[PDB]
Amino acid sequence: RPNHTIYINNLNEKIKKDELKKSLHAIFSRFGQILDILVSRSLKMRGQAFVIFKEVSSATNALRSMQGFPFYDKPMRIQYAKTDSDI
RNA sequence: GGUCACGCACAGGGCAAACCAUUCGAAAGAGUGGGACGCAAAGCCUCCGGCCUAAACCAUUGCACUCCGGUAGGUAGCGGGGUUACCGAUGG
Ligand SMILES: Nc1nc2c(ncn2[C@@H]2O[C@@H]3COP(=O)(O)O[C@H]4[C@@H](O)[C@H](n5cnc6c(=O)[nH]c(N)nc65)O[C@@H]4COP(=O)(O)O[C@H]3[C@H]2O)c(=O)[nH]1
Ligand SMILES: [Mg+2]
Ligand SMILES: [Mg+2]
Ligand SMILES: [Mg+2]
Ligand SMILES: [Mg+2]
Repeated sequence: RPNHTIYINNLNEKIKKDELKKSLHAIFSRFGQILDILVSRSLKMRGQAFVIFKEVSSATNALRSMQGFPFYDKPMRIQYAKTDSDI
């Protein structure tokens, strides 16, 4: 189940792309090295985020310590992602 | 001369990009004033395609690393199409 990238769900869809990036970057940065944060506001990608950590241990700590977290008045739903391509 | 085209001019000229000031706007962008990159319809119109914006509303819980909700607004100086018009190369 565990993975380098975490998949963040049920996000407030009214927050702009670049404010959400910055807000996620300042929150999850303490858990470990963040490679990139994937956020877009298209129909299929609304309310969603992919936070990529350099190591799984930091991602597991990120997933468990902040699951169900109140974020812009919405519960954060964290599960693992399936395949981190990029490069 | 008319009409429909056309732009090698002539002639009166017309408009105004970027930038700046200011107003409106959530934004894209628009108005007004200065200002000219250009423009033979760079006059006018969102009917079709593209591009740009996302405040409100409706819809959407969606696994991405081409891009993509409806809607609403915008660009006519992004094309196409519609419409109106000045000059007239011994002009076609
Ligand atoms: N009266 C008239 N004359 C025409 C027309 N078409 C061509 N000409 C003549 O041909 C010249 C070159 O035209 P252009 O290559 O379209 O190049 C033009 C054009 O791009 C632009 N321009 C000038 N006036 C206008 C205008 O009222 N509307 C537009 N869209 N462009 C203009 O400036 C350039 C130079 O203009 P000019 O010194 O007048 O010089 C013009 C003019 O003498 C027309 O429909 N009516
Ligand atoms: Mg002249
Ligand atoms: Mg002016
Ligand atoms: Mg003409
Ligand atoms: Mg308009």
